[PDB]
Amino acid sequence: GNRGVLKVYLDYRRKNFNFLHNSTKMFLDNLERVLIVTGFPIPPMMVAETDGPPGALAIYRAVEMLGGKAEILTYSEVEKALEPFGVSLARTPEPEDYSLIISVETPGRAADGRYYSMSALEIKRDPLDGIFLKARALGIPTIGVGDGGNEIGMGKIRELVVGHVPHGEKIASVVETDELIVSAVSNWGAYGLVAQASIEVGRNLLEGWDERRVIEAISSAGLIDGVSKTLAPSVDGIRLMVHEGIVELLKAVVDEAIK
Ligand SMILES: [Zn+2]
Ligand SMILES: [Zn+2]
Ligand SMILES: [Zn+2]
Ligand SMILES: [Zn+2]
Ligand SMILES: [Zn+2]
Ligand SMILES: [Zn+2]
Ligand SMILES: [Zn+2]
Ligand SMILES: [Zn+2]
Repeated sequence: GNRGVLKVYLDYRRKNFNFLHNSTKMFLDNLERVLIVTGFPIPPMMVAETDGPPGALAIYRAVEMLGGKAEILTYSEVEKALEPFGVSLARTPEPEDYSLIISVETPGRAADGRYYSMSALEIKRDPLDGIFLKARALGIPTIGVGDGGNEIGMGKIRELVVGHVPHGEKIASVVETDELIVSAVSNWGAYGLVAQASIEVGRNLLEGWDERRVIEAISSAGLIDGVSKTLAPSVDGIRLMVHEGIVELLKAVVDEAIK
């Protein structure tokens, strides 16, 4: 129940009614070698959180089911966490190397060049948005998912963030992405991408996704809850039940269309 981002969605979707469909389409048309990027350090521990990795993983799993290849660029602690899922890690990634670069909950620099958390605490850690500024310049397909306004891709709608989101002027990221997905919780944004791509392809790419398994797993591995900054199996302060609810609802929707 976060009011600012809810208002940014109404504004955004209102003028870009088809962002999810356009996003899903760019995705489906550039599967050859997809670089997926996640990991949001949380001040002051600067430890990544549970929002982002789950979604990146679902996209990765989906990219492979479709026949493409995916690698993940993220932080150390997330690699450990995502380790049980046998995910290919990116090694000295170069934009030129991919056909598409996605971002699920990743700090995007602000207008002042620095990085900030929803609480405007500066993030001090090596950035991961650079490759996006480069991807953009080269014209490589780029997609970004966020739920607050300080994530890579949110630069596409800074006016909206600055207007409805607390600390906006300072927090808002200037990094833009070709397509942008905004959702209450980024993971859910990635799941939407997968559900939309499922309807488009006629296969439910989300069938089998175990929300609970993944949250608990990565929470044990060390990834924290962004709001409680604790080690609870939750993402952005919402507990597993609601999250499973949304994933099960997305699955239902995918089927309804496919079948
Ligand atoms: Zn407005
Ligand atoms: Zn280059
Ligand atoms: Zn505040
Ligand atoms: Zn966020
Ligand atoms: Zn989040
Ligand atoms: Zn279509
Ligand atoms: Zn968060
Ligand atoms: Zn259920």
